[PDB]
Amino acid sequence: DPLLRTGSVFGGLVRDVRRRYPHYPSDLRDALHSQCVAAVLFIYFAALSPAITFGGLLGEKTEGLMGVSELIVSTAVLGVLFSLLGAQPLLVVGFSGPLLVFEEAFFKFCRAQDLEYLTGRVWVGLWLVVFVLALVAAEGSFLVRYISPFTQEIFAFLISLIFIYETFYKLYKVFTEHPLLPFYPPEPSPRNQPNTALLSLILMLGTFFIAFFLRKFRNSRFLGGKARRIIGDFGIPISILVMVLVDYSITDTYTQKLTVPTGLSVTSPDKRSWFIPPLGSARPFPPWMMVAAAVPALLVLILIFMETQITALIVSQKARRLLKGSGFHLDLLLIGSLGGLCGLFGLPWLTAATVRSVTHVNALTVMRTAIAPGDKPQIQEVREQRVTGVLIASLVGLSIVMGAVLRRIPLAVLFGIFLYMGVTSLSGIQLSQRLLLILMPAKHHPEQPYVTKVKTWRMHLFTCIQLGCIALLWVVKSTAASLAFPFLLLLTVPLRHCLLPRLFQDRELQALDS
Amino acid sequence: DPLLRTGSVFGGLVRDVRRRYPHYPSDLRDALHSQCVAAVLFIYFAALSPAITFGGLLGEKTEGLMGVSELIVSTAVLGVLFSLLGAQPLLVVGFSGPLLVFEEAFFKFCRAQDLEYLTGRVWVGLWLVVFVLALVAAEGSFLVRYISPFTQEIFAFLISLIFIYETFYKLYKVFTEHPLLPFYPPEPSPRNQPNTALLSLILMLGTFFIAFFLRKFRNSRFLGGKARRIIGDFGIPISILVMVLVDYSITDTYTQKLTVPTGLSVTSPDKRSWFIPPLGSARPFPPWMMVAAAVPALLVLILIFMETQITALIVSQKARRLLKGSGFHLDLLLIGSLGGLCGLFGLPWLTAATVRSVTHVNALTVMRTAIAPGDKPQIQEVREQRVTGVLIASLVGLSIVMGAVLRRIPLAVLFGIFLYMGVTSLSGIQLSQRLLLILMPAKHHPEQPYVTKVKTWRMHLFTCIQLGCIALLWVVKSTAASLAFPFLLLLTVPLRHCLLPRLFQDRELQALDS
Repeated sequence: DPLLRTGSVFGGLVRDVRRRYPHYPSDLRDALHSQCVAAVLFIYFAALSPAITFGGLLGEKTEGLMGVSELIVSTAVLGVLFSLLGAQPLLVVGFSGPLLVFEEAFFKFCRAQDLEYLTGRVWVGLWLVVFVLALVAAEGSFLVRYISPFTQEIFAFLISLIFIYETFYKLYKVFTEHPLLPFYPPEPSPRNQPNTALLSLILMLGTFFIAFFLRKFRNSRFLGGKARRIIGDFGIPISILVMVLVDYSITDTYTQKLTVPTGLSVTSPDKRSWFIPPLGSARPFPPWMMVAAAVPALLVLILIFMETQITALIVSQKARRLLKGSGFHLDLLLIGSLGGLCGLFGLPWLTAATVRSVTHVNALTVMRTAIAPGDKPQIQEVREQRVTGVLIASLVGLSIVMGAVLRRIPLAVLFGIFLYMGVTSLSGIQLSQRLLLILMPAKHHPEQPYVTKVKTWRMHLFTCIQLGCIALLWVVKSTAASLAFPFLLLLTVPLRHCLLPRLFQDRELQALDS
Repeated sequence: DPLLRTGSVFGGLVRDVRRRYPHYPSDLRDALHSQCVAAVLFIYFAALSPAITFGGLLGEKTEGLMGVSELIVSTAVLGVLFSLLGAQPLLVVGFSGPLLVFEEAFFKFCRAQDLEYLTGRVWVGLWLVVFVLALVAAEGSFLVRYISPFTQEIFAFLISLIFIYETFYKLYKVFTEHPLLPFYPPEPSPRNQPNTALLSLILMLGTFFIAFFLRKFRNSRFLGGKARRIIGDFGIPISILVMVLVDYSITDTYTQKLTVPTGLSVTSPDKRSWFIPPLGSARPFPPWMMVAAAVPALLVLILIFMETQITALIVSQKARRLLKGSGFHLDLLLIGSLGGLCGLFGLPWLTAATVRSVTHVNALTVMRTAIAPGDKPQIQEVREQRVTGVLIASLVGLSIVMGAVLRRIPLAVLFGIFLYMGVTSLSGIQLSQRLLLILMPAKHHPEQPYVTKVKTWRMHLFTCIQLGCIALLWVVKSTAASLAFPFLLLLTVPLRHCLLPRLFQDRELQALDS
């Protein structure tokens, strides 16, 4: 019962510490295996590229005040600290879309009022630190017990759908940069090149299909058990290596490659330094802004709390076989304090990444070798350790000095990898199966508890409601009112507790929503 | 059984006629279904393109004496006649590689000795007619009873392997014609074009994968039974239509398309006419060649007999549920007489086509709708009729006036179709399963009669022997001694009946070989 209220100050935190910290030698010792290396290699590429993409976007939005080097430094430091001191070291911290929305809105507001951007960020971070400390000291992390699987499925489905859409849009942009023309006259990024878009499509699809086939090969009957396990563990590194070698063989055509800034330097050395004075560098900071920086701190707190807590709820479900424990108090305090303190040095804030954390958990899941003939395998265990997170964060930080190796890797391979992650993440969602049940004939539905106890037309209404919520949230995100997306999602918690009982019966809701 | 020796002249022929001809109204009536249209559409493209390819090759080899129009006329006429009067109307007649080898060798010999090519062909055809009549009159089509599944499996495996290899070589030649260059300076088929090779690869792979996925969709669990069964039948027409539309959408890039000669005319109107005088046109034909034309007639007879009889043996196996009967005497007489008479008009000879006939049988197989959960579907029936063969032959003959529609179809779609046919044809061979059993561990082998009654190391020696025979036949075929290919295959019939019993026992041979 980690969500019970004790009535003492900092009670949940000491309970989490006493529950988790004794397992520390076990956490260090469980990492001696071959699956950990494959997980590290997969998640390193899964985590590095969004840093580069969002760093480029942030540098475009904030006129070079924050770029790629700042985001890389923040990701590395926060990831290392969270993995070392966290109660759930299987979570991956990183940047996200709502954070970018908040940063661009705050930059516009600061430029409108003739204020320094980084000083406002400093005071916002300090207010956020105060708010997180006050919330944790009041054991306020028990409200998570009101977050039903309704909102969890909605959140996971929306996030994975957006991930897949963005990957496809990135692929499409190549075809507009490099169109297929009749004549290519002979001649600062290259533009209007021949054989560039089609090769990119081929590389992306090849990587995706090789990874998917190698994943299917694990449950087959060919070869020995050990060879099957080893090949199944290393499917994605093998796909990446094969497609990179294939692309390297063709040396006549232009393809875009990974570019990482060289050296540990601030993006604009003339405009700013690594430390931001809290009282002002060029002008004195007005006290009224220092007082009034609380509202953006409240928005950031709501965003971070929602994302981190929903990710921790999804990751630690009972069907996923998590044993060492879960922390709903220590993780929030760690993330809030580190994010608030990051404002002093002009680094962006971070939160727990959902798809990356789910993929990290999946890459360490060990299934039963004694697969029943013609039956889906069941989860045997999950490897719990702290080495993988520290290694991934260290590699992300160290990528600055390894630009030479990273320069040989095309982006279409990573597009295929991201497609694989997005497609795989949607298979652990019950809404996915309840959506597949729409196509099957009414006599073909399986024996799940939501099938026997509910009529079909009363099971499809729940799915329609969830899909309507997902569509409305996507529409809200796409328009100019995206800054209110974290709030609207939290509005689906009253709906399941005040309105759904008025339509459904308690017995139906017990089986459908569980 | 139809393979017994009655002891009377023409006994087998009258037995075949009396067994098969009473079913004629049922043969005409069984064609009223939707599956027949899909089979016609698939096999029409499967049969038309080899006519064009071999017509081009023959026109190259024979210096324009025989080309594409002659091959099309021969295919149409012989197919219509065989389908109308045959005892096994599920066989498809057409040109093949050994026939091309024979024509090239005979042209070289006629050129060396200063003889007319077409008059020699005329006398060869007459001798072939005489030989076939003499062979059928002595009920000599009973030796087929000595052809064990050893030879049948070897033949089928070799033919399908060669088919797949030729498709891949065609794609490679497409790439070599249009290399990937850095600069494409603007300047008789087009050469050195941009975006042509990669688009061809994409079209081929897309067609193959769409067809394969739609074939898998048949045994699925979604939608109604009627929709599933309609979509499963029309998978290949749907693939072709989708990829043709996709290729038509892109109007910037060059792709090669189907080219069919216009009009019913001889390839070289100056050199020859439609009728070849048997006594000589420009010079008198020496009588010594008229006598000595028997040896090439013997070679052609051996080739046609071997190919047709092995194809009929493979098609009419007991596992395929053939009910209306089989023809081993009428088919040989029909093919031999028509081929021999074709020499008078300067048209090439024909034989039964193995992959095309197997594909034609597969396209008309109906499985049980009551598929057991997690079980292989069972063959319910095969639709026997004569309408499909007549329609396919008529369409092949009529493709001369339909060049406008045919000119909008790229060749990469057909490459994907041929890959699908070749891959599908190798799944009905027991050697394929016995070759897959090498990879599996010895404890996962199935309960087939060749697994329980034979030791594991004793059933791999049989597979190694068969594979060695296949490799030796391929090597012999590729070299300059290819004219001896039909003989060497017939040398595998003594091997099973004279040397194999000296190593294996009666029980092992009975279990391994049917």
